[PDB]
Amino acid sequence: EYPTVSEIPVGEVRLYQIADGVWSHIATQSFDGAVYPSNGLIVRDGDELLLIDTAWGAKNTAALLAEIEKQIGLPVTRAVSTHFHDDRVGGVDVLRAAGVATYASPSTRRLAEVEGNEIPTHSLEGLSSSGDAVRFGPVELFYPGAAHSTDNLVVYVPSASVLYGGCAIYELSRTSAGNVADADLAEWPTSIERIQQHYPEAQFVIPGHGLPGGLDLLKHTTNVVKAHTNR
Ligand SMILES: [Cl-]
Ligand SMILES: [Cl-]
Ligand SMILES: [Mg+2]
Ligand code: NA
Ligand SMILES: [Zn+2]
Ligand SMILES: [Zn+2]
Ligand SMILES: [Zn+2]
Repeated sequence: EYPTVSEIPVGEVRLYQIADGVWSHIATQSFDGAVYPSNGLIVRDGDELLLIDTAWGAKNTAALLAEIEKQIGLPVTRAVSTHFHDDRVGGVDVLRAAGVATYASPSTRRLAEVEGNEIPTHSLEGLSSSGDAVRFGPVELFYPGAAHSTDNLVVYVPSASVLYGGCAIYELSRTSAGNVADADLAEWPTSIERIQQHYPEAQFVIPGHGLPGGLDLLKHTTNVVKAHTNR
């Protein structure tokens, strides 16, 4: 039932329930002359919701908020962006206008400002060194080291054993690298090793784009990154 790129018109947002109190959000966007899906996460936080990542653009993110109200009916009170690119922060202004408290690490906020992307309001402390983890409501935020970007965070939901990798983890159907312009290709395998060592109990793994899977997505991503490094 997990929605794919061909089953989501650009501008629409679909939700998928992964576990009790954990959903992914799926949207699509035109980029480089193709259409790509993108995932984020929604995690129940008592009687509120924590959002992980925008829906890749202002229009998509407004649709995301509407779909959350229609399907779930709890308020989104906080959001975390897992790196500085537009598929993670594009729509932060919509969230802020809607009363959501937006968060990112200091490194993400700075990179967003340099790039000209939207800047989350609040800073997340305790994530400046590889291997750092902090609890943030019902999730753990982990900085594995540089990978897809130098600032990329991953998110673990302890109660549901859900690991959200963002753009640092590839879906299985992606067998060649994605956007690596800002990547640290040399460190990416080591950063994945840190994720594996820190979250070996994860049951569901959600990539930044495409279908969820298990922990096999981690080794798959290393294989693809290494192949790109050698090409
Ligand atoms: Cl705020
Ligand atoms: Cl606040
Ligand atoms: Mg930082
Ligand atoms: Na970008
Ligand atoms: Zn990115
Ligand atoms: Zn605030
Ligand atoms: Zn991406």
